Amino acid sequence: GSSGSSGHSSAQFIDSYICQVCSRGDEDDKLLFCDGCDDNYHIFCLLPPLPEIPRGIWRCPKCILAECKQPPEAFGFEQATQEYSLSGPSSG
Ligand SMILES: [Zn+2]
Ligand SMILES: [Zn+2]
Repeated sequence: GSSGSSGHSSAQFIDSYICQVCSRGDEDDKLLFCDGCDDNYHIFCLLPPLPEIPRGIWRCPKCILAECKQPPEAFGFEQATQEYSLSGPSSG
């Protein structure tokens, strides 16, 4: 029959990292993380490829090649990070 007003039961958990070029996992040991889409990319899958895991922040080509040159439909205000939980205002 019917119930009225539905749609409120969708759960999913993903705690794994799969490359976006070869679709592997055992290579996670050398998997990189993008600071925009949180993806997984190896050092021998990119182009040009990399020598090994980077130090600072590393980004993927799927994001850089997009932000680099985009059409007139992505102009506005930047995002705003969430507050910080330090637990301990002031100091004296
Ligand atoms: Zn790969
Ligand atoms: Zn990315």
